Amino acid sequence: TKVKYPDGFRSWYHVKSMVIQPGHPLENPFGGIHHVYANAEAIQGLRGGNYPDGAVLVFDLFDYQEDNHALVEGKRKLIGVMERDAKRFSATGGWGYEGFGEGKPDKRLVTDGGQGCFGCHAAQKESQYVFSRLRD
Amino acid sequence: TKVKYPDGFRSWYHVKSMVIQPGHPLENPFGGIHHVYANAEAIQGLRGGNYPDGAVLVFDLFDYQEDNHALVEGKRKLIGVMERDAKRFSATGGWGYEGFGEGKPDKRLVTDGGQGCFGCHAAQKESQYVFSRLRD
Ligand code: HEC
Ligand code: HEC
Ligand SMILES: [Zn+2]
Repeated sequence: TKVKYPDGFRSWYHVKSMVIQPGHPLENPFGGIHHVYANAEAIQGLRGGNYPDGAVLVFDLFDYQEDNHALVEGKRKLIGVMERDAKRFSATGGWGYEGFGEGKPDKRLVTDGGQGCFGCHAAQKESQYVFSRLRD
Repeated sequence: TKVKYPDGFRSWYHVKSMVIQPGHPLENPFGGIHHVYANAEAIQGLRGGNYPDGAVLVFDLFDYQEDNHALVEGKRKLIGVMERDAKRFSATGGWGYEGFGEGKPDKRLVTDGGQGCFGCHAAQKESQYVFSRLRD
């Protein structure tokens, strides 16, 4: 019933990035610069296949410092993790949702079995609960 | 003596990102959101190891759009490419410098043998002419 810490995700495919600045609706808790990573199984779904069990997507969130009109990556704030298991995570549409504070495996952030995460990602049911799109 | 287009670089290790906004000294021509990628040979050099011939670093530069206190990736502006060959690129410190407009292999940008690129990167001689640092 727990999402596994995605060891080695920094070596995975970089899907996209985005900056969430103060005033954004997602500033608490997702403000900063984030990078989306996908393991090989998640790439199958992002390409237009079905997401296989074992697909993992990671939302890697950094603080940033605005320094002379550059936004410079600071410390890692958290990672968000979506782990595909149609049976084990059936209550949240077949994705397990977890956060890790500072990307550390012992700093679990989700306290409601991922119902809040799922509530927002449910808007993307037609794209299998995933917002990010593959770009070249 | 030409730098090879770095085919498949989007599958490589994501080193770091930064956002360069108007007012920054580098806004022309490096304004936007950029992502740095490294092949396996360049990871050896970045890790504190030495850079083998065949190491490639890519500077992947996107225009960005402001969207309600988010900065969202737009069109690719260009890629910058550094290819390691201590002997073939000896005139520019053992790295070959090339730019590809919109990341297209047909739009090579560098006209002066990479002397302009090298003039800026030469400040980083002590880190083998590479600015980027590995992070977690
Ligand atoms: C809306 C109010 C959100 C809530 C609550 C959560 N997430 Fe989210 N997530 C959201 C958006 C708009 C995006 C896309 C960002 C982009 O760069 O386009 C995301 C993305 C993710 C990802 C990457 C995969 C994807 O769907 O694009 C993951 C792994 C992710 N989110 C996990 C996650 C977890 C674990 C949450 C509860 C702690 C969570 N999200 C809440 C919007 C929203
Ligand atoms: C100073 C005025 C620069 C000139 C001219 C060029 N580059 Fe550059 N480059 C610069 C900085 C400050 C950085 C680091 C950015 C960051 O996020 O930290 C870079 C980075 C690169 C990279 C990535 C590898 C590295 O050294 O970090 C590449 C592949 C790169 N630059 C290529 C490149 C080429 C091909 C240029 C001439 C067309 C060039 N750069 C000019 C600063 C400057
Ligand atoms: Zn506003």
